[PDB]
Amino acid sequence: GSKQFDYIIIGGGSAGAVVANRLSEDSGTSVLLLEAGGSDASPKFNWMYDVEPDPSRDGRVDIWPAGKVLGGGSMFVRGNAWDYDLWAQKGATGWDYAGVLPYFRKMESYALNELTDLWVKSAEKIGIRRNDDLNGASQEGVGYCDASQKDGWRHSTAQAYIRGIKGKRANFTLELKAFVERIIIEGGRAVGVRYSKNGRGMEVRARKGVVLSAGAIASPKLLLLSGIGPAEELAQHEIPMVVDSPDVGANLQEHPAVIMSFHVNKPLTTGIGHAQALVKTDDRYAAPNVQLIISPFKPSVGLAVGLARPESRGTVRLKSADPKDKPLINYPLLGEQSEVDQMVAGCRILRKIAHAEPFRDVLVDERLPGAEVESDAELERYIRQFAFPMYHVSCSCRMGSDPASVVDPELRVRGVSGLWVVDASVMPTLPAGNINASAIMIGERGADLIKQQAKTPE
Ligand SMILES: Cc1cc2nc3c(=O)[nH]c(=O)nc-3n(C[C@H](O)[C@H](O)[C@H](O)COP(=O)(O)OP(=O)(O)OC[C@H]3O[C@@H](n4cnc5c(N)ncnc54)[C@H](O)[C@@H]3O)c2cc1C
Repeated sequence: GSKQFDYIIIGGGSAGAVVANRLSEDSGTSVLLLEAGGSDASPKFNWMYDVEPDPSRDGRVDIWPAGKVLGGGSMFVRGNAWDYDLWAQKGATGWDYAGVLPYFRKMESYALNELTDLWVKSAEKIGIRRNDDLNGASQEGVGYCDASQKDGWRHSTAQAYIRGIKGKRANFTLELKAFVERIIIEGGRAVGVRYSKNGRGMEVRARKGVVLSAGAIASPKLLLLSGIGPAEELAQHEIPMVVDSPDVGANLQEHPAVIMSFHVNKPLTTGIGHAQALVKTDDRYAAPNVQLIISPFKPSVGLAVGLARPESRGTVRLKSADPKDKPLINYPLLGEQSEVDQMVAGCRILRKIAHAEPFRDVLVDERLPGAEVESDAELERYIRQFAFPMYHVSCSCRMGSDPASVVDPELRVRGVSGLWVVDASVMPTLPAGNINASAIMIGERGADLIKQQAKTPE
């Protein structure tokens, strides 16, 4: 621990790069950023986290990619106010829509066709209202993704936050290929970090504290390895318990989606195309529950049915006490029958749209699901077999006001001083969209919160 910094930030992804940039704005604040990856898929720049067999999909085992690269890789932020107001309703005081909107604006400050038209026209004919200003800060209805909306902003990538400081700020230091193994906690306070680099074990110290920005998979894992988590989990791996925190690694959420495809005469994995439709499958829903997307590039058109807000929940646990082991991840992509019902209902809407004029006037044949797949049970079969995750993993280190939450609304880990979690893991619920922008926004507001806490004693 010969080296001492004011703050140590674990993880240089979307949120962590923002925190590093913003906290080092103060000349007298030294900042160290530790990133397991390098600068500038494959194991070199992808974690390739294995997921346990999924009973909702006959034990199917998926591989979740996650950025292992400074900043990231693989824009516009149409804030859905229902999602952030839901956060505040679940205890994230100050993180309501009115609370995050200034930080989406700060992000904007920092940043300094015929087939799609045909699809949107067909949606309107079937009765899907066109999205416009009267909707407010919802994207309910059908609209074009590549457009500027009154409820949307512009933002930058995390690589823009790092480019402005790397080798330019004396109070900022960066260690790549640094695999953080444990947070060091002494006297109820996070005082440093142990990591390995180049085959050697290192330790470094923090004067003011540690910021855990490792993302929704690695952050809960790091908390567990540091003794912060459910007592049952910690004892099993004989990790001394520092904080009994019941929800570390709980509340894991991901977006499921499935592709429909049609040939015509005249990717979608992450869920952005030329046009989208946030629609309600029933009127019993308070917010649009299904997202329909079209990204039209023998020749075919690609459509997607995504579930805006998952009902299933997963877990992140340890495989062992060995820090280099990957986490144990459980997530039933379709664990609730209603999730399938909504996605089947989504598939039927996409059919109505394609069969309605004028898009029907360019239709040829349904290609991927199959025209013969018509019964609810036949569509459920197709969904269970071809559904996929959109890589929007979040919510594993829930912020809230209840004493069971992992962090309070100021992002402090309950039970420990000088320790924050600032990344997508703190989300109480997965928003319907703009995940990466939401994570950047969390870094923006989290940096302000940490700066505020530094003005006053803990
Ligand atoms: C392949 C892919 C494509 C995506 N596409 C989209 C898209 O089109 N649109 C969208 O809105 N969202 C997309 N997302 C989601 C978005 O990238 C994430 O929601 C967002 O990056 C989360 O930010 P984060 O800071 O929480 O975590 P991350 O961005 O994952 O940052 C965490 C960082 O911590 C590092 N780290 C982890 N463990 C350690 C450790 N032990 N020691 C040191 N460093 C460590 C990781 O290497 C990483 O750099 C995509 C995600 C993936 C994986």
